[PDB]
Amino acid sequence: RFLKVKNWETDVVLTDTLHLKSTLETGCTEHICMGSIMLPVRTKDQLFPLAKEFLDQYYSSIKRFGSKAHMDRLEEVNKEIESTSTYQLKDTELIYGAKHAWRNASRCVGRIQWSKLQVFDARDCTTAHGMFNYICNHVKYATNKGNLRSAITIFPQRTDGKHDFRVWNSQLIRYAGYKQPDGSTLGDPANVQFTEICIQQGWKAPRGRFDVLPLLLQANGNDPELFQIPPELVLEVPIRHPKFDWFKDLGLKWYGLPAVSNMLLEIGGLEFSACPFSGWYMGTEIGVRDYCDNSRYNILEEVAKKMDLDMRKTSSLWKDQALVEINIAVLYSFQSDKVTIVDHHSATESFIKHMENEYRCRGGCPADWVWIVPPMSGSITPVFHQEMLNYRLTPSFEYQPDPWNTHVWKG
Amino acid sequence: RFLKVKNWETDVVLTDTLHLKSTLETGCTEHICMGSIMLPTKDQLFPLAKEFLDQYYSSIKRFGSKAHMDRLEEVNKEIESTSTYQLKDTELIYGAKHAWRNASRCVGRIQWSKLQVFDARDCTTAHGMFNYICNHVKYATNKGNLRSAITIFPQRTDGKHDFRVWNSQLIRYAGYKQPDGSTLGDPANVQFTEICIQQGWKAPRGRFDVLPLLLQANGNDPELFQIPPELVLEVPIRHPKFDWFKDLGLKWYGLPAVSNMLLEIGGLEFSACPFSGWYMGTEIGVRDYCDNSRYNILEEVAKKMDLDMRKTSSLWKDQALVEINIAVLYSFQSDKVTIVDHHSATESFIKHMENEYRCRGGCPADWVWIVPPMSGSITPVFHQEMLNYRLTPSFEYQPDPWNTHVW
Ligand code: HEM
Ligand code: HEM
Ligand SMILES: C[C@H](O)[C@H](O)[C@H]1CNc2nc(N)[nH]c(=O)c2N1
Ligand SMILES: C[C@H](O)[C@H](O)[C@H]1CNc2nc(N)[nH]c(=O)c2N1
Ligand SMILES: CCSCC(=N)NCCC[C@H](N)C(=O)O
Ligand SMILES: CCSCC(=N)NCCC[C@H](N)C(=O)O
Ligand SMILES: [Zn+2]
Repeated sequence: RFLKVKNWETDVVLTDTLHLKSTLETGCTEHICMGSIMLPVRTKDQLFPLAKEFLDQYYSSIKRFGSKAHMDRLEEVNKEIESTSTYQLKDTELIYGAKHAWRNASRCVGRIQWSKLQVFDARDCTTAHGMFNYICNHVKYATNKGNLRSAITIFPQRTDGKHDFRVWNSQLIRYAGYKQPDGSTLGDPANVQFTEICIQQGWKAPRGRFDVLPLLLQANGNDPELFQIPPELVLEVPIRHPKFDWFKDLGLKWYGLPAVSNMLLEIGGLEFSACPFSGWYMGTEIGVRDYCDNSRYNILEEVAKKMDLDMRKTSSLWKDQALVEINIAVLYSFQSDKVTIVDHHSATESFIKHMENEYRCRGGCPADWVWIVPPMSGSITPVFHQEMLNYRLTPSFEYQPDPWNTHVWKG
Repeated sequence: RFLKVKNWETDVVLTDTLHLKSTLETGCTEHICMGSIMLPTKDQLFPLAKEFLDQYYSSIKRFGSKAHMDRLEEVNKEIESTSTYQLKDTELIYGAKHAWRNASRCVGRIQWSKLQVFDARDCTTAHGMFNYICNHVKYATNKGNLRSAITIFPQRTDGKHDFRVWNSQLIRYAGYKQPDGSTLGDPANVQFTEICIQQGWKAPRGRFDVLPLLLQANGNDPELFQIPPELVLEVPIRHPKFDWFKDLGLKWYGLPAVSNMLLEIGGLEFSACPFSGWYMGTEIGVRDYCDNSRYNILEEVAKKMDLDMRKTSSLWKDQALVEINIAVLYSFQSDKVTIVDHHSATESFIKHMENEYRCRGGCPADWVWIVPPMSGSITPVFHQEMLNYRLTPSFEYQPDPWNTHVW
């Protein structure tokens, strides 16, 4: 069964066969589309199919499908699962697995880079302090003094679900949020809850607008422990505008390294509950969302005021006009400081290229339109005009519940 | 089976129960989401009639009444005897208002109940259609204080006597492929323009030529008519601060009136049912003016503003996009022709969503279409989960007639 996607700017038609390899559900039925819904212990029995399917993919990719080495590996895993109920990935399989989770991440616009990923095998890790050292090295390697490099650190897999490694931070580097007695928020409102947890655990909050949160690290199902990332390892960029000299006086800055730390990596049925990964920002992530969401730093008003726009009526498009200048500022700042960043024209154009290549070479590219289209200027980016097919391939990055909701406290 | 939608900006959660009354299929499976694809007999008719009339009689709070049973019987007798049935005026108006109500791709639905329905089921010729259409245009334009309307021509019979408006909108600009190699006018209309010329239209060959209507009655060959020029309200585009903007020579029409869709009410098919509301500014400024395959004017505007077009990262496209849109709104407001900006329209739709959740148990909405093509996340709909499903009565796409019509 062939499926066709069309681009309404170019009339290019592509044909998807890869969707035939999807197994996981989408959330949609023949009767309902949930395309815009944000979030729509395994047995021996269920594990070996998942192992076998993964190893078959791995062996095809290395052109060793059906080989003695492929067959031995299958039997070895079968027998490992039979006697221990789980199995260990070879290093080569882990790397391949992590690259594929990224390749399959349908909400990621940066996927052209999927093949260049530094994998840090942290499976020998046993303690939170151990995790801290791994994460510091990941932060330093990936930051590379502004010349950012994609990387992922993979801590030991779930066993019985009572021994999970988890990073409680949603990103390795993020700013504290503080709810005040008067209902206002200081810092990042997205991070108030986790900030509170950090404080409760013993962190001494500076209580400013850009405090880098401590890492809250859980090893082997134990209670989590706090660590300050060395500040000299935390690369930040002060935000200024090329023509507006008052912009710097807003006091904005941002960190250079986006590193998602709250997701679950699934490879061959095995579950890697701590697997922080990082790439580099697309400018709109900061300038549109983190700065201009009403539930984030919400700076549209202050900027518009400083620009002396007509704010009496929405139809003067003041919000839209402030928005462009803020994003120009973010891109200008990062580039002036030689910290990697990609604008949304460049990133979406790169993605279209990657996506076509993927159709030719792989028979598809699952893509979530709702997520891939940038949150400003949607239709002047080629992705807006691009029909996409969204479906679930393994290996994959999954969401998982926040740990404070599930963790069994040891004391 | 009962479904939650969350707003991620406000944390308000609504519970959808309306999707269980869902009839048509979506394109999506449990395996694959097609949310971003643009186009994903007597025994058939009687359930469809029953379903609609049950909902109608429920709406005037007379469900299961004698008058309800009587009508079901009447319609049933009529279908068995004539293979079809006719809607009472009341059922037609309610059907039209509700097709708009169910239009999951329309952000303007807070207005759904204020709709003028012109019953044109007594029309028999293309000339009649032309008269009805002019009258719709004039009524809806209303010297710029636009008013929503639909004109409804006779329903499909044996499918060989369809009424069709061949135009995609009542009012559109022509598109011409030139010897040069470029396109003059609106590239989206190039093919339909050729059909006008081949049918006999005398094209003025300009950038903003209003197309002639190509009207088909009773399955006959379509015929050409020019809308009286004095009935087509248009707006010259100027910017409140860039005096040079006028020199681009841009204009647009005030009346957006979609003419190529099919209205389905209670299993009956109204294949000619032009309907109109009024524009959201981004439709013209972002899509019509800046789409690469439309008038594609970003480069020229950016050139006049003296932006650095050396690199994508100066956001010169984005800067010019905002200005082009400020000019559209400003020009329409200055001429007192109804227009709505994307902030105001999306805010309205959110209020409408809440109304429909609390009074109906849901509101089908297509997020891909609802979120404006500019500044998406600074409009509240961007943050609003939406469930998309298909309810009837409905507006539906249908194949262009030049592929269907046997001359
Ligand atoms: C190298 C440059 C990269 C760029 C420019 C990029 C771009 C993006 C953007 C803009 C998002 C959406 C962020 C949001 O809206 O919150 C995203 C999401 C995502 N990316 Fe990337 N990405 C890059 C690298 C990576 C890497 C290295 C991985 C993993 C190895 C990855 C996997 C993912 C996943 C799983 C998501 C979904 C996150 C979520 O759903 O919250 N990306 N990407
Ligand atoms: C009164 C003010 C109205 C506003 C502000 C409005 C807004 C919109 C917008 C922005 C779209 C998307 C159009 C596009 O992107 O091409 C749309 C589509 C649509 N609207 Fe409206 N609309 C209005 C009136 C109406 C009326 C009167 C009807 C029916 C009687 C209607 C039914 C529809 C339908 C069926 C679509 C989908 C058309 C398509 O798929 O191309 N709307 N509307
Ligand atoms: C409700 C809606 O799905 C939600 O706002 C989504 C829309 N698109 C997005 N796209 C990106 N890249 N990131 C997001 O957080 C979201 N949020
Ligand atoms: C492929 C994609 O569905 C297509 O570009 C859609 C996206 N969203 C849209 N939204 C609206 N309102 N109108 C459109 O024409 C489109 N086009
Ligand atoms: C970690 C791989 S994906 C890299 C990326 N470009 N975005 C990650 C999310 C960042 C978030 N939107 C923020 O603005 O903090
Ligand atoms: C007719 C009911 S919906 C009214 C509307 N606001 N738009 C309809 C489509 C117009 C198109 N997007 C254009 O830019 O011409
Ligand atoms: Zn779907």
